[PDB]
Amino acid sequence: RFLKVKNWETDVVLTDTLHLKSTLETGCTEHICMGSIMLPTKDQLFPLAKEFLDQYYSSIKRFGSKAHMDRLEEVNKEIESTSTYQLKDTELIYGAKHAWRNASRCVGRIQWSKLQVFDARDCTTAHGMFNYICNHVKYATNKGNLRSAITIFPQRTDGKHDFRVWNSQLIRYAGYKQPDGSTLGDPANVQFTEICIQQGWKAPRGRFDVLPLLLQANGNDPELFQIPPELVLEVPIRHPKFDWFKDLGLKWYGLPAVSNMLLEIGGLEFSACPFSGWYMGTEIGVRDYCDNSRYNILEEVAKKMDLDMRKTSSLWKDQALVEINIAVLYSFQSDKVTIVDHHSATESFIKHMENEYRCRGGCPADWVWIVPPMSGSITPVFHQEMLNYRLTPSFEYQPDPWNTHVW
Amino acid sequence: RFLKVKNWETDVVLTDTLHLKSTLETGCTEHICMGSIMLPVRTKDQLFPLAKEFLDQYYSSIKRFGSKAHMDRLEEVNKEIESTSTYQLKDTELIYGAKHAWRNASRCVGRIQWSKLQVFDARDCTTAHGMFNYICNHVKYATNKGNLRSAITIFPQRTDGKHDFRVWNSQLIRYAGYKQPDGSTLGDPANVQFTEICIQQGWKAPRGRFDVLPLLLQANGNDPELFQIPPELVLEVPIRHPKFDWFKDLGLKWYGLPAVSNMLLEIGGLEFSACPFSGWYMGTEIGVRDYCDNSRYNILEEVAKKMDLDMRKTSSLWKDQALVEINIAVLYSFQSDKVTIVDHHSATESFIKHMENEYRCRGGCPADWVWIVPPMSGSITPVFHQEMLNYRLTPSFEYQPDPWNTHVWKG
Ligand code: HEM
Ligand code: HEM
Ligand SMILES: Cc1cc(N)nc(CCc2cc(CCCN)cc(CCc3cc(C)cc(N)n3)c2)c1
Ligand SMILES: Cc1cc(N)nc(CCc2cc(CCCN)cc(CCc3cc(C)cc(N)n3)c2)c1
Ligand SMILES: [Cl-]
Ligand SMILES: [Cl-]
Ligand SMILES: [Cl-]
Ligand SMILES: [Cl-]
Ligand SMILES: [Zn+2]
Ligand SMILES: [Zn+2]
Ligand SMILES: [Zn+2]
Repeated sequence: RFLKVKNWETDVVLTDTLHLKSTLETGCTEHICMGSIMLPTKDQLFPLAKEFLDQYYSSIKRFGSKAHMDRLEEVNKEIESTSTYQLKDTELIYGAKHAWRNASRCVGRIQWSKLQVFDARDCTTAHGMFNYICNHVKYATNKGNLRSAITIFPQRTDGKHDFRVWNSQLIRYAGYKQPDGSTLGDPANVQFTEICIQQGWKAPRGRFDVLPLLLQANGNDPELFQIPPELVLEVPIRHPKFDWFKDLGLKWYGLPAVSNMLLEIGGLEFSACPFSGWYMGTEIGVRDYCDNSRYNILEEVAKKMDLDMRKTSSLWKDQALVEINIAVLYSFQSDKVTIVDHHSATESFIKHMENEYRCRGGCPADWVWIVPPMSGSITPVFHQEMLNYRLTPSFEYQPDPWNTHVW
Repeated sequence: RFLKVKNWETDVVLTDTLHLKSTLETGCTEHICMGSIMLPVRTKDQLFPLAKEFLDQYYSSIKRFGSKAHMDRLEEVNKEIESTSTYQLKDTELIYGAKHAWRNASRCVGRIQWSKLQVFDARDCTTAHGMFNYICNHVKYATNKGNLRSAITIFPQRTDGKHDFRVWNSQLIRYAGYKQPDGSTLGDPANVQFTEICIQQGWKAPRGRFDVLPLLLQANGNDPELFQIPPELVLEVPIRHPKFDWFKDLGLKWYGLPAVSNMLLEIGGLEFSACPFSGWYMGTEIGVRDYCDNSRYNILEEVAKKMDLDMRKTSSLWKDQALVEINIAVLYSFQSDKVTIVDHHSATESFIKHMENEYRCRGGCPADWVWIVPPMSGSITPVFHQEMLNYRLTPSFEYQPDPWNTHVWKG
C-alpha cells in the first residue's frame, strides 16, 4: 500500500506506489509464496478497455478531455454493437511498448520505448504471416546491428479463428531422438520437430537445423514455411585463447525472438505477436549450452581444458562455464552481432529501475529471472530487493496450440 | 489441497500437502509477491493453542498421539499457563523443537543434516558470565579441531520481554570493521556499527584487518557485558590457492565456524531470544559473499590485477574469472587444513535429495529459492531448475531487531 525496497549493497531505499494499479493475480497468498513457480464477454471487456484508454490518455496528457471522452464513447458503442473493438495505431504502439515496460521477468527493459511495432492486423493467410515474419527478422537482424521489434497479427475474435505461430521462437534448432537413445540437436525442441515432420517437413537430421515456421491463420490448420537461409544470421563459436574451442563445432543464431506468447492490450488478445531483441550472453553460454536438458557441453569443454574432474570441489564446472561464456561473447563481438554481457545488462536494469521508481513510482521485477544464471551476487541486481506484480498491457503465456487445435 | 512443483531439468513432479500446516505469514498477497524482500509479550489466550499444536506435533512424532502421557502433558502445560502465564519445555521437547526449527528453515540449503544437531540446554543460565562460559563450550565442541559438528545453545526464554537474554553479536565469530577518517574501511565493513558499540563498551581494538570481535552478552534484561573468546578456541584458515603462489600474499584468512547468534527460536509459543547455532561453511559464503561483495572485503579487483586479466571491459568476464579462482582458493585451504567445508555443487545435490525425501516422508519441504540457489554458477547447480514452495512452519527461527535499538539501559 506504500512499499519500500532496499538495496543491500548500497543501502538505497526506494518507495513503490505503482503496485496499487496492480490488476492480474500473482499466484502467491498470505500463506504461501509461489515466487519460483514458472507458471503459477461484453461485460468484461468495457472495464478492461476503459482502464487501458484512461492510461493512454493520461500518458499523452489529455485525461478527462473531450477527445478522451469521445474515444471512450466510441469504443463503448463499438463493443455493444460488435462485441469487440479496434485499437487505433497510436493505442497499439503504446500498448505493445507498455507490455514490454511491464514485463517483470525482463532485464532488458531500459530499451522499452525504442520498440519498432509492425502492424500486421491486415494479415489474412499463413502466407501473409510468413511474409510479415521474414520482414521482421530482416529488419531486426539489420546485418548484426540488432533492433527491437514486434509484429502484431489480428486479435482473437470468437476463439475459433486464432492466429498463432506454433514455434516458441522464430529461430530455433531441431531435436531428434536417436535409435541410440540420445538426442541429436536441441533437446528442448523434440516434440515440435516431430509435429513438423508429421506435417511434412523434410528434416536434414543435423545438430543445428533451423526449424521451419508453422503458421496458423484465422483458426485454420497450420502451414509450413522455411525462413530464407540468408535471413538467419548465425555465429560460429570460438574462444580468444583456446584454439581447440572451434573444433566443438558450436554455433548459435543472433536473433532471439519469442513467438508463442499472447499480448493483451485493453482487454483484447493478440495471440500471435512475435517479438525480438538481442541476447544477453549467459542466455546462450549458460542456458542453451550448459543446461543438462539442452546442449549439455560442460563435460566436453572441461575435458578439453584438462581440469581435475575427479571431485566437484576443484570447481571444474565453474571454470568451464566461465570459458564457454567468454567464447560466446567474444564470437558475437568479433562478428559484430549485438550482444550484452550480464554485468552490463544488470547495471543498465538498475539504472532503468531507478528511473521507473522516480518517474512512474515503481518497476515490477521478478528477482528469480532478473538475476543472471551465473555469478549472481557480483551483479548489482542480486542485492536489489524487488516487488513482483502484474500490470496491463502484458505478455502472457498461453497453451501450446497442438493441445488446443481441432484439426 | 495438493500443490505440484516441477523440476525443469528432469521433469520430476512432486506434490506438497505439508503447506496445509502453514501458520505464520509470507509478506505476499494475491497482488504482490515479496519473495525477494529480505525481512518479512504473549498472552495466555494466544499461548495455549500454540502450546497445544506443538505438543500434538511432538506426540505424533513419537507415536504417542492421544496417549495418557500426551493428555497429561496437555493438562499439565494448560494449568501452568493459567497459573504462571507461561510454561517450561521438557528436555526432549526442547531437542525436538530445536531440530524442527532447522528442518523448517526454508532459506537453509544445509538441512539434510537437520536430525544431527547437538542441543545444549542453557536454560539454567542466569548471568552474562554464565552465557560466556556456555558459548565457549559451544565453540570448542562445535569446532572439534576442524571436524565441525552442528550445535545450538538455548538460553532462557522470554518472560515479560523486560528480562531477555540476548547475544548482541550477529555471529559468535566475526571480524571487526573500522571506518577511517578518509572514508575507507579497515576489516569487515559489515561489522562497523557493532565494532563501534564494543569500543564504546570498553574494548581495546587492535585495529587490524582480521580482529575477532568480543562477545557482547545480555542476561536477564541487564546491560550487556564484554568477553573475549579465548584465542586458542578460534579456529582460523589462512587462504592460499593451489596453483597461484601470490594468492597467500593477499593476507587472507577466515574462521572455520559459522555461528548465527542473533535469531529467535520459537517453540510451542515460547520465545528463545538467545539461541546461537552453528554448522559449517559452504565455500561460496566466504569466497563469493564475504570476499567479493562490494560492501564487504571486496577483493575482486586486486585478485584480477594479480591474474592480469583484461579489466578494461566487463565483457572479458574478468570478474567471473577472479570469482572462480577465489572460491577454488577457499575450498582448497579448508581441505588442506582438515576443516569441514562443502562446495555448492555438493551442497545443492544433497539438498535436492533431502527435499525429495521430505516430500515422500513429510508431504513437503518449504524452501526459499532466492536463498537456496548459490550466489555463483546458479544454473549448473540442480536447485536452479527446481520449483519450490515457500511457507512458514513452527518451530522456527525468526528475525528480531538488533538489541541496541530496543534495549532500555540500566546504566
Ligand atoms: C533489448 C534486448 C533484450 C534483452 C537483452 C532482453 C533480456 C531478457 C532476458 C535475459 C530474459 C530472461 C531469459 C533468461 O532467464 O535468461 C528476458 C525475458 C523476457 N523478455 Fe526481454 N530482453 C530484450 C528484449 C525484449 C523485447 C523487445 C520484449 C518484448 C517486446 C521482451 C519481453 C520479455 C518477456 C515477456 C520475457 C519473459 C518471457 C517468459 O516469461 O518466459 N524482451 N528478456
Ligand atoms: C551444517 C552445516 C550447514 C550449512 C552448509 C548450512 C548452509 C546455509 C547457507 C548457505 C545459508 C544461506 C546463507 C547465505 O549464503 O546467505 C543458510 C541459512 C540459514 N541456515 Fe543453514 N547451514 C548449515 C547448518 C545450519 C544449522 C545447524 C542451523 C540451525 C540449527 C541453520 C539454519 C539456517 C537459518 C535459520 C538460515 C537463514 C539465516 C537468515 O535468514 O538470515 N543452518 N545455511
Ligand atoms: C525478446 C527476448 C530477448 C532476449 N535477449 N531474451 C529473451 C528470452 C526469452 C526466453 C525464452 C526461453 C525459451 C526456453 C529455453 N531457451 C527461455 C527463457 C528463460 C527460461 C528460464 C527457465 C527457468 C526455469 C528459470 C529462468 N530464470 N529462466 C527466456 C527474449
Ligand atoms: C548455521 C549456519 C551455517 C552456515 N553454513 N551458514 C549460515 C548462514 C549465515 C548468514 C550470515 C549472514 C551475515 C552476513 C554474512 N557474513 C547473512 C546471511 C544471509 C545473506 C544473504 C543476503 C542477501 C541480501 C541475499 C541472500 N540470498 N543471502 C546468512 C548459518
Ligand atoms: Cl534462447
Ligand atoms: Cl532455464
Ligand atoms: Cl559468513
Ligand atoms: Cl549477501
Ligand atoms: Zn536453464
Ligand atoms: Zn510470493
Ligand atoms: Zn552478498
